[PDB]
Amino acid sequence: SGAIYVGNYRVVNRHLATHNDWANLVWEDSSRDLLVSSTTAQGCDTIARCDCQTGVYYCSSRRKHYPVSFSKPSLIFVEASEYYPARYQSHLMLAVGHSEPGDCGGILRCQHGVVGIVSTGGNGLVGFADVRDLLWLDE
Ligand SMILES: Cn1ncc2ccc(CN3C[C@H](C(N)=O)CCC3=O)cc21
Ligand SMILES: [Zn+2]
Repeated sequence: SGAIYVGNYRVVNRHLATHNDWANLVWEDSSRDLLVSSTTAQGCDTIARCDCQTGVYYCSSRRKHYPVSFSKPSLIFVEASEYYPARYQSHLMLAVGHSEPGDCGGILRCQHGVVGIVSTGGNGLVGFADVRDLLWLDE
């Protein structure tokens, strides 16, 4: 689990969105595993606006943060789960590192701020849903 709080927005994995997230829906994209809902309180997370390929992510299944190199956001084939059939997930970045399904929502951050959240994995590769292109999160 995990979320990003910026301005009057909450960014979560679409497959983990609650009834309250769907009742206050701003934007969602099944192909990216992202959903953004509105909040009453102001969030103070900083979103990165960059092309970094190195950062640190939080892994809840290890209670640890790991430094990784990661690919640029791209269209990657993702195997079926209980939440989606097999499909291409867009704006996804991979890194060599540990993750389990319950790690979704862990934040990946670079020197400039929040880059994305854990969304996919397996075989020693962790995948992050990028949020750096969502320029509207900041206004
Ligand atoms: C984060 N992670 N680490 C290992 C692993 C193994 C399997 C999965 C399967 N999966 C992928 C889904 C998607 N984004 O298409 C989101 C929900 C989900 O359980 C995720 C995994
Ligand atoms: Zn950066």
